[PDB]
Amino acid sequence: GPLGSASLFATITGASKTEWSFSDIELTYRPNTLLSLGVMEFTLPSGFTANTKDTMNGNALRTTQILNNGKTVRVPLALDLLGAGEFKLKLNNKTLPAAGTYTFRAENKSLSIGNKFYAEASIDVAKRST
Amino acid sequence: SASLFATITGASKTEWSFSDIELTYRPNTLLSLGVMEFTLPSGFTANTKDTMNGNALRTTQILNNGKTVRVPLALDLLGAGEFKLKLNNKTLPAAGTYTFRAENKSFYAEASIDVAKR
Amino acid sequence: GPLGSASLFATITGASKTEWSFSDIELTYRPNTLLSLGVMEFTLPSGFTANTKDTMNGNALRTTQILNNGKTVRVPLALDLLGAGEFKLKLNNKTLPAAGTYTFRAENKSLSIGNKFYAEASIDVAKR
Amino acid sequence: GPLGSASLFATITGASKTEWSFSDIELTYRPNTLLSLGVMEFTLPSGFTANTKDTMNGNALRTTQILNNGKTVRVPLALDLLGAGEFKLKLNNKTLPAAGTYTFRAENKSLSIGNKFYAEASIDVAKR
Amino acid sequence: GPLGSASLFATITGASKTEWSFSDIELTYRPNTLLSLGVMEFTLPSGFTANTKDTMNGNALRTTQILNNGKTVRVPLALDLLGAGEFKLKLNNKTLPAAGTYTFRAENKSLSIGNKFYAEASIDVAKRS
Amino acid sequence: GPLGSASLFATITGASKTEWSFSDIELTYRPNTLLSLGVMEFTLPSGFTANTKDTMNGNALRTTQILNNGKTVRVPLALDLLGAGEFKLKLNNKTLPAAGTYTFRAENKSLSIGNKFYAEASIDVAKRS
Amino acid sequence: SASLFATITGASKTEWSFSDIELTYRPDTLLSLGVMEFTLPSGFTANTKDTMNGNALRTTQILNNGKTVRVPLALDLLGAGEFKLKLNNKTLPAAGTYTFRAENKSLSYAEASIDVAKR
Amino acid sequence: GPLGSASLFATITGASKTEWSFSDIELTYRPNTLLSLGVMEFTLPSGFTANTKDTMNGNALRTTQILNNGKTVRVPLALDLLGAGEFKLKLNNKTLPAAGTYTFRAENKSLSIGNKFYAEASIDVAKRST
Amino acid sequence: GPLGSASLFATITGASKTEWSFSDIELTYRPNTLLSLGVMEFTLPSGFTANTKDTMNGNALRTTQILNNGKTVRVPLALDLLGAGEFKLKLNNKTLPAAGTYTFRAENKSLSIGNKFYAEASIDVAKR
Amino acid sequence: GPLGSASLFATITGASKTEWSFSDIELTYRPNTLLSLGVMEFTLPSGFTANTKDTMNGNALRTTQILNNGKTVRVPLALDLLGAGEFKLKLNNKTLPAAGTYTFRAENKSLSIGNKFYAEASIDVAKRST
Ligand SMILES: [Cl-]
Ligand SMILES: [Cl-]
Ligand SMILES: [Cl-]
Ligand SMILES: [Cl-]
Ligand SMILES: [Cl-]
Ligand SMILES: [Cl-]
Ligand SMILES: [Cl-]
Ligand SMILES: [Cl-]
Ligand SMILES: [Cl-]
Ligand SMILES: [Cl-]
Repeated sequence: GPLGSASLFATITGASKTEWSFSDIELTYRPNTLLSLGVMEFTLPSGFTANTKDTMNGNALRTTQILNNGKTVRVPLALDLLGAGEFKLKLNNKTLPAAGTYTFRAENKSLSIGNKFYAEASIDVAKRST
Repeated sequence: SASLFATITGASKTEWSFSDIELTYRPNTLLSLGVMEFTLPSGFTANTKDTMNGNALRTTQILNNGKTVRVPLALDLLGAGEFKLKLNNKTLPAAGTYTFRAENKSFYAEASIDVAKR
Repeated sequence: GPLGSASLFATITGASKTEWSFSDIELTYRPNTLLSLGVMEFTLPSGFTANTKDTMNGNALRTTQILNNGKTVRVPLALDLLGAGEFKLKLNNKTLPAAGTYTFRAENKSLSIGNKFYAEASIDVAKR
Repeated sequence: GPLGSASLFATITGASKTEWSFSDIELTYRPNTLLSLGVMEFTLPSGFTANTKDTMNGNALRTTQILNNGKTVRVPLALDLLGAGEFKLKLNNKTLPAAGTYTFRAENKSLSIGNKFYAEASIDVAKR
Repeated sequence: GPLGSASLFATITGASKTEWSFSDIELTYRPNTLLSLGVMEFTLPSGFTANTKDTMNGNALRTTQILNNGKTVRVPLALDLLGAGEFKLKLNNKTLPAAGTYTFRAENKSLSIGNKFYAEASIDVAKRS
Repeated sequence: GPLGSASLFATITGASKTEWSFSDIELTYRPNTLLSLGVMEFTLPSGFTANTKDTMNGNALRTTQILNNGKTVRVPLALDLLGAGEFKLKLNNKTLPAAGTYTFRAENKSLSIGNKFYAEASIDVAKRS
Repeated sequence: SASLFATITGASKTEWSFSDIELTYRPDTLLSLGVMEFTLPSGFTANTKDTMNGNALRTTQILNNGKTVRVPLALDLLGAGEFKLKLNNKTLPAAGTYTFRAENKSLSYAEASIDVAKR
Repeated sequence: GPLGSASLFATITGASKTEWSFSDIELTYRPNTLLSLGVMEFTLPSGFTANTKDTMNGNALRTTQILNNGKTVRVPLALDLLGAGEFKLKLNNKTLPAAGTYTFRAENKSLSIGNKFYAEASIDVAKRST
Repeated sequence: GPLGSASLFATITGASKTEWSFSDIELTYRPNTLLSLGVMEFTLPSGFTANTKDTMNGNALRTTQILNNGKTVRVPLALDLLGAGEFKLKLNNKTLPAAGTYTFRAENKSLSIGNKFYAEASIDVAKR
Repeated sequence: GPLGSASLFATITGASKTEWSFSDIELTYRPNTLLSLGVMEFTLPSGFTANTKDTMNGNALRTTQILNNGKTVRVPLALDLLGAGEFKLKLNNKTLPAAGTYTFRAENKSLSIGNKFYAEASIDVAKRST
C-alpha cells in the first residue's frame, strides 16, 4: 500500500530508569495500514510481563488478552484505517529488570493491507552504579 | 437461546475407560464480539491434540488447569453457526453426571453426560 | 487528525404531534466515525418504549435487541466507515406521552477509530 | 448510506412449474451495501429445503452453511463493496410443493452499511 | 445498482418554538450520493429568509450565496463522496412567523452519480399561549 | 464528515517578536477534510502581505497565487485526503508592524467535504522598550 | 462582481500598428462550473499563437471567425484566480473605442474597452 | 486499478438500418474507472455528426460540448466512481450514410484511474438492395 | 461492471543473474480486487524453494506458511481493497539453478469480489 | 503517518530478449500515493526512445506527451488515489540495442499527498548466441 512501515515507540516514562526499581513503560504501536481488521499483538521481552493493571489505549487489559504467561498482549480484532489507528500499551509500576537493552515487538498478524506489518523498539535499563 | 450438546462418542462410556467426548455449541443467534469459552467440569481436561472446528487447540486457548478453552472471536470466526470441541483419547473420570458449559463472553448454554459405573 | 462527533435526529414523523394521540417517531443516528465494528445503542426516555413492531433500518426489531424494559435498543454488530453508516430506529404507532420535551440518546460502544461520545436529540410533544 | 435497498429475485428456472414435479429454483440476492463483512442468510419457506448438492455462486453448500433443518442457508462472512456483491443460491432437483405462492427471504444480519438489509421475493407453483 | 435518497432535517434549535419570537433554525442536508461536484441549493418557505449573519457549516453566508430575496441559499461548488458530505445551514436569531407548519427543501443540482431528487423537511411553529 | 474542524496555527518563528523588527511568521493550515479538490486561501491582516520570496510548503509563491494586493495567498487546487493535507505559508524576513494582536485566517473555499472549513489564529507583536 | 481588464500592452496604441493586447478576467469570487468565454470585437481575432494563462490556444477553443475564445472549465482550471488572454503581435484596427466581453457561462458578464489612436 | 477496460456499445435503435434512411443510434460508454474527474469525449466517424437535438444521459447537448464540425462530443468534467458512471449518447433522427461498417470511439482523456481509458464499437449500415 | 486481473512481477534483485551463483529473487503480487479476505498462495517452479529465511512483506516466513516441500507459500488471511493490497515474497541468498526461463505463480484463493484467476511471471537465468 | 514509495517494473514482453532483434518492453509504474493529480513522467535510457506507435495504458501516445527527442514520456493529468493508480508504458516493436543492462525511471511531478521520489527498474538485453 501507499503508507509506510508499521512503527513502534518504546520509552520508560517513570522517573527511574534504573534496574530493580519501580517504573512505568509506554509502548506506542501504529500499524500504518490502509486497512486492518485482524489480530494485533505485542510481544514483551523476558524481564517484562503484562497484567490487568496495565492498559491499552487507557483501558485495563482483560485476562483474555494476556497470553504466554504475561509475555503476549493480543487484540483479536484490531482496527486501522489509513494509518489513523494506534495501540498504546502502558506497563504500570513494573520492577525494572537487570541493566541492559530490552527490545519490544508489535505486529499485525492477519487481515491488514500494508508494506510491513511489524515493528520493534528498545529501551535501556541503567545500572545501579555508574 | 444458545444450545450445547455433550456426547460421549467413543465406544465406552464407563468410568476410567478410554473414550472420546464431543461438545457442540450453537448460538442460534449471531455471536457478538467477544471470546467463545467452554468450561469443562472437574475430571475433564483439554490439550493441544484436541480440536475446535477441526483445528488443533493452541496452548494459548487452554487454561484453568485444562478446564477452560477460549476462542477469541477474530473477524473470520464471528459468523460461525457452530463451535465443535472434540476431546479425543481421554480417560473418563469416576462415575457420575458431568455438566459442560459454554458461553460468549463480552449466550450461555449447558449440557451433561453420564459416566457409567464399572 | 482531530475527529468529528456523532449526530442524532429525533423526528415525529406522524401527522399528529399532540399528547395522548397516535404517532410515529424516527431516530436517525450517525456515529460518524472513520471505522467502527460492534455495539451501538439507542436509549429512550420515560414515555417511550420499543417493541418488536418497531424497526431498525426498515426491519422489525428482535427481542434480543430490546433491553431494560423497552428503554434500550441495541445493534450488536454495527459497521461504520467514513461516517457513511446510519441507523434509523422507527417507533411505530406510539401513543405520545404528556406534553413536554423528550430527549433520546444514541451511543457508540463498538471497536472504533472515532469519537465515541454519545449523541442526543429531542422532540416536543404539544398540548391537547 | 448512498446505495439503495437490498434486492432479491426468485425464479423457477426448471422447465416445470407444476406442483409435485421436479424443478430448480434460483434465488439472486444483492445486498446493495457500501460495505459488508458480516453474516448473510437466505430463509426458505416450508416446502423447500437446501442440502449439500445445492449451490452458492456455483459452489456446493457446505454442511456448516445449512441450518435449522435446511430452512436456512448462511454465508458466514459475506463480502460486499459498493453493491458489487451478489449471492445466487440454486436449489437443484427439487420436488415442488403444493400449488400456491411461496416467499423467500435473504438478509445481511451483521456488519453491513446500508439503508435496508433484507429483501423478499416469491414464486408461484402451478396447479395440476 | 440502485442508489439511495438525499435527506434533510429541519429543526428549531432555540428555546422558543412560538410564533413571533426569536429562535434559531438548523437545516442539515445530506445529498447522499456516490460522487457529486457542483451546485446544491436550499430553498426556504415564506416566513424565513437568509442573510449574512446566517451560516453554512459554521461560516457566514456570502451575499453571492443568497438569491431570490433571501429565499435561496446556494453552495456553488459542493463535493460529496459516498454519502459523507453534509451541509448545515443555520438561521440565526430569526423571528418565527405565524403558527403553522413550514417546509424546507434542498436540491442537488450538481454533476452527480447519485439520486438528485430533492429532500424536504418541516418545522412546526406553535401558537401564542 | 467524520473529521473535526480545520485548524490554523500562527507563530512568529524568527528571533524577534518586536514591532518594527525583522522576523519570520509561519502559518500552518490543516483543512481536516475527508477529501478536498478545491481552492484554499490564506487571508493576511493589515500589517502583513505576501510576495514571491514567501513559501507554501517550502516552495516560492507564484505571482498568480498572490491576490488582493498581497493580502491573499491562494492554492487553486488544494488536495486533502482524510486530513493528511497541510499547507504551511512562511512569511520570510518581514518587518513586523506596530505592537498589538494580529489575526490570520485560512479556509477551503470550494470542493471540500467537512464540518467546518475555516480557521483563524493570532500572533502578538511586542512593544519596543 | 467579476471584472475584466482590457489593455494595449505593446509599444504602440495607434491604428494599423503592430502591438499586443491583454484581456484579464478576474472573478472576484471563485469561478463556478461552466465555460470561460471571451468575445472580441470586429477588428480583433485570436489564433493559436495567442495564449490563455501562458498556454497556447487550441483550435477547438477558437471560433466565430477568431472572435470567440472558449475554455470549458475542467477540474484543473476551476481554481484559477484569473484568466489572462494574451493577443500577441496583432495589427490594431481603425481608430475608435473597442469593447471586449468575458463571462463564465454556467447553468446557474464583464466588459472593458481600449482606445486605438488615430495616426 | 481493480476494474476492467472502458466499454462502448454502439447500436442502431431506429427501425431502419438501411443507408440513406432516417434512423437513431445509441452509444453507451462506461469508463469503468475507480475514479474519474476528467475530460471525456466521443468521436464520431465521417458520416455521423452531433447537434443540439442529440442527448447525453437524456439531456440535450450544448453547443459548447460539440466540436470539430460535429464529430466530437466532449464533457469537460466527467465523473465516475468504481465504474458506476455511464454516458449514453443518443444520436436522434440521423440520415444513415452509405452502406458499410462505421466505428465510434469514446475515451477519458484526463484525471482517471484505470487500466484502459478508451473503447470503440461499430455498427453496420445495410445496402438498399440485398 | 467488468473486473481487472491480478498481476505478478518476478525480479532477480541480487547482483548476479547467472546460473549456479548466489542471488535474491523478489516476487511482487497484486491480487487486484475490489475486496478480498482469505488465502493467497505463491507457487515456485522446480529449481527454487522457500524456507524460513525468506520473507513476506519483510517478515520471515513461518513454517506453517511453507507447504509442498518448499514449493508453496501461503498467506492465510490476506486482505485486499481497491487493488491496493500487495504481497512481496523475497527469496534470499538462493543458488540460481541452470540457465533458462523460470515461471512463478500467485493465486487468489480467498473470499473475493474480483477476478481470482492466477497471475504468472518469469525470470531468465543466464549461462556462465 | 509515514508514506510508502513508488514502484516501477520493466519487462521485455516480446518473444526475444536478444540484442538487435525486435521485441516489446513494458514499464509498469505505481506512484503509490494517497492522492495525486497532475504530471507523471517516464525517462528512457539511451538505446530506447518513444514514438506515437508506443502506448500508455493501451492507447497510442500523442506527440505532445513525447519530449526530449523521445527520451521523456509525460502523462500530464494523471490521477492516483490510495495507491490504486497504475501507468503502463509499452514500447512496441523496438529493435533492441547492444547487450547490457538498461535502467528506466518514472517520477511523480504532480500535486501529491505522497512520496514523489522517483522509481527505477532495469532490463537485461542478452548477447546473441554463437
Ligand atoms: Cl498501506
Ligand atoms: Cl449504502
Ligand atoms: Cl470530514
Ligand atoms: Cl483539443
Ligand atoms: Cl476595421
Ligand atoms: Cl480501475
Ligand atoms: Cl433522447
Ligand atoms: Cl516457524
Ligand atoms: Cl504494481
Ligand atoms: Cl513499426
